[PDB]
Amino acid sequence: PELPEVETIRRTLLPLIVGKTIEDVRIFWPNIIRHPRDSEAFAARMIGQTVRGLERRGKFLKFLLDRDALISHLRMEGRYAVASALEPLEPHTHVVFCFTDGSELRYRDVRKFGTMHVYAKEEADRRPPLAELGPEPLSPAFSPAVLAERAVKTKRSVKALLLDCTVVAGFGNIYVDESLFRAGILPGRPAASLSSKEIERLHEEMVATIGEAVMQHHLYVYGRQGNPCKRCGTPIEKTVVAGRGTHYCPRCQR
DNA sequence: AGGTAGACTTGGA
DNA sequence: TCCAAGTCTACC
Ligand SMILES: [Zn+2]
Repeated sequence: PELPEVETIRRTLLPLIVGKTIEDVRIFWPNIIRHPRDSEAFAARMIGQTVRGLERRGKFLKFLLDRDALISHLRMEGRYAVASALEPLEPHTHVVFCFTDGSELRYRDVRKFGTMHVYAKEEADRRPPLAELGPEPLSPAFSPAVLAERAVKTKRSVKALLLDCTVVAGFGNIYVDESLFRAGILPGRPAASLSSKEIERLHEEMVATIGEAVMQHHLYVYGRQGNPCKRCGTPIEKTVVAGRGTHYCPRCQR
C-alpha cells in the first residue's frame, strides 16, 4: 500500500488492537525479522507487552507497546488482519501476534517482502529503518525550500531525488511519475537543472498527489505506456530512469 | 562520500 | 529468464 493507504490502515487497525496483551508471537519466516537479529529474541521480548498506540512515519507503521516499538513495513503486497485464533490462517501468513483475548494480529504477503524491527521505544527513531527518514510530505516540514536545497546539491535525476526516502518520506515509483507528469517535468531531468519555478510547482503537485489519494484508476502515466495522454492525447512512453521503469508524456513534460 | 549496486521475494509477462 | 515493488547494507 501507498502512504495514504498506510494511514487508513493505521486508523483502522488501532481500535482493533489497542489495549490487547501479547501472549505469543509465532514466526513462520524468520527473515522478515530484521532486529533483533534472532527472530526468537524478537518473539520473546514482545510477550507480556500491551499495545498502547499505532503511529505512521512515511510508509512504516510504528506499533507502540509498553517498553518496545515494533516498526513494520508492508511495502506493496503485505497486509494485516485481526482475527480469531480459532480459525485457519490465510495463505502466506508469516508472522502472528497472539493476544490474551484469543484474537490475533496477522501479517500475510504473497511476496513475503515485508520487514519488521523491534527496539525499546526511545531508540526506534534513531535506528534503522526510521533513522534518516525525510519529512512527512503533507507537513510544513516538507517545503519548496527543502526540496530546492536537496535538488541544487546533487547530480542525480529529479526522479532519483524524489524516490530518496531521506529527501521526503513516502514517494514510490508510482507517485513519483504521477507527480512529475502533473508538474510538467521530465523524470530524466537533472535535479539541479530545475528552475525555482519548477521546484515550487513540483512541491505543489507532490502534495496534491499525496493528499488527494486519501483525506490503476486516476493515473495519468504510470503503466499507461502506448496509451493516449489524458491531457494532450500524445502516446505515453516508458523508459528506464534511476534504474526504474519510468512513464511520462513527451509533450506535457519538459 | 555522495551515489550506485546488491540483497530481499516470487507470481506472472 | 527476468521484471516488480521499497528500503535497507555493501562499497567504488
Ligand atoms: Zn500529455
